[PDB]
Amino acid sequence: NLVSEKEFLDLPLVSVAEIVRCRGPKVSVFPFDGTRRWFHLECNPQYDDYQQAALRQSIRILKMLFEHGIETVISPIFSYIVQALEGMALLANDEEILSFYKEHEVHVLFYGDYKKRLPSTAQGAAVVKSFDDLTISTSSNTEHRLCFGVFGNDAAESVAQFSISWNETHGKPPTRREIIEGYYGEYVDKADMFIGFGRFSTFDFPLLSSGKTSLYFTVAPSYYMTETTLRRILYDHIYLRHFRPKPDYSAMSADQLNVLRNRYRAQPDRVFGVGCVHDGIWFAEG
Amino acid sequence: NLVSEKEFLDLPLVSVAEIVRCRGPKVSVFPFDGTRRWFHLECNPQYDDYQQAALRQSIRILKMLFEHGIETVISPIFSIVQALEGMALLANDEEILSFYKEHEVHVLFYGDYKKRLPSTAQGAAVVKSFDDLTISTSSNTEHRLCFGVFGNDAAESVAQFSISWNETHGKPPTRREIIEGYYGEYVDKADMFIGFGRFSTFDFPLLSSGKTSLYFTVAPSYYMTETTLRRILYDHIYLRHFRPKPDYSAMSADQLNVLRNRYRAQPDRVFGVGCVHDGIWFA
Ligand SMILES: [Mg+2]
Ligand SMILES: [Mg+2]
Ligand SMILES: [Mg+2]
Ligand SMILES: [Mg+2]
Repeated sequence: NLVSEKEFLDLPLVSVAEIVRCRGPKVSVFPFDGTRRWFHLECNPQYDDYQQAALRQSIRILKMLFEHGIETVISPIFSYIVQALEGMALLANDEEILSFYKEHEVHVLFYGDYKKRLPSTAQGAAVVKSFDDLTISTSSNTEHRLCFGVFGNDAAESVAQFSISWNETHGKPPTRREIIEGYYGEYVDKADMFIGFGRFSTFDFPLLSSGKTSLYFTVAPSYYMTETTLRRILYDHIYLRHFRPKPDYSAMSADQLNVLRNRYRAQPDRVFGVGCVHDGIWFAEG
Repeated sequence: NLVSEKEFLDLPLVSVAEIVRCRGPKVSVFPFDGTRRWFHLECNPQYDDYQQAALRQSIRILKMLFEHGIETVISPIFSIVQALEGMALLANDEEILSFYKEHEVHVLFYGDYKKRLPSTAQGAAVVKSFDDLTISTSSNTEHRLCFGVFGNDAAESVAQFSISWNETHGKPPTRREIIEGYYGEYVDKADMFIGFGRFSTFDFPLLSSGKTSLYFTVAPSYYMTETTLRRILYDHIYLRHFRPKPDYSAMSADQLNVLRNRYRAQPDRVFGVGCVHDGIWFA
């Protein structure tokens, strides 16, 4: 599929979705991060509704990922709380997002230790109940999958308990496939990519990470994400992360090898991830 | 406790090791990547031995990591006959053994090698070597070195371990018990992962966290210098958790238009999106 970045970017949406459904990413993890900084810069914190402002951008981006062919999107939403709980509730009660789930035929699942960790209060109990009801009401949807992580960072103990019960009722240990399904609600393949923000770090997609998960870190908060940016990330994943023919130094020009060698020996301390702080804000050097 | 990067780079090693032992990283993951590219560029493929050349560099780096104050280093080594020759050297080579002793390193192995390695003699040998090396260095307690062999996905390992554990205890194991079970000894979550080239991470199951500082060098692992390592540590220790934390709520209007234009002018700046030059991916 000999294609240039610019060309990929100029391609019509439905053509990108098609490529994506053939070459992946099939599963993308995308935590909406830096929302606080985003709000203060792109909104009016004096009057604007933080909750709704955020919700709107979440829908816009989730829509964009799905229209580009991505089957499953994993999104950690919670890794003060009254407003943290109100935001979660909006994900299962807001009419605009519910319309979005229906229109795009999205099956919404939740993962994490939220049944235990959420406050044992009226507000906490409602959120938990809202989650279960949403998974049930959107269960007829089969076009896309959306997994929201709430306390979904350390699955060890959850997998241990799930496994013990499983073996008890089946007489044998669950396969990796069954374990994934037990934790997320449905089988999901290993993440093909994770789109982070700022400081290089990833989180909350337990059991789904592999050496094959392409990692990206945006400079600007997640809500600045545009279609062009997503397509540049997609192009890198599809055409560059596993570029073929694979390198065969054994047959590279002596001149090309020399430049390469000089580059490494001159900048042996060039490391992406090493940043600098300006006014309290961390910036990746490059 | 207020040191610029330039100052940190000029500190005596002993002072750096004292800062690391106090502020971390305590657990560092560092797979030695791009060694074949490194071998082709820095050695004479015609006469230098790949295994030896690589082992020397591996020893050199581990030494650097441990002398800088890092307590535990997790190093994924594999995930074919020559692959075993390299493993063999880890628990047999005269100089690396002297290393484990000199720097008092306790060596452990993790992953599903006991069931994935070739069901042969040479393979059965490796397994025994691993078990013996862990025993022979069990008195050392200054540093820990965990070698990952087929240590990519612990899902089924944890399931079977938990089911057996419930049978031998009548209770499910705690996270701590699961970690001890997979790695042999309890190990804290990784504080940093030092990668290479295309941004990706791997082989340190159950120990990743949002607090794990991720880094990706441009050049193969073996080009690492003391300066490179210190720049990673500095960033991790002083910048990744810098304080005071941002207060946009009280920032200057001028500064807001700065961050604002930066983010609006360059909407698509994404570290990880690279380019391939002559078949080589560059960030
Ligand atoms: Mg992020
Ligand atoms: Mg980050
Ligand atoms: Mg690496
Ligand atoms: Mg890599």
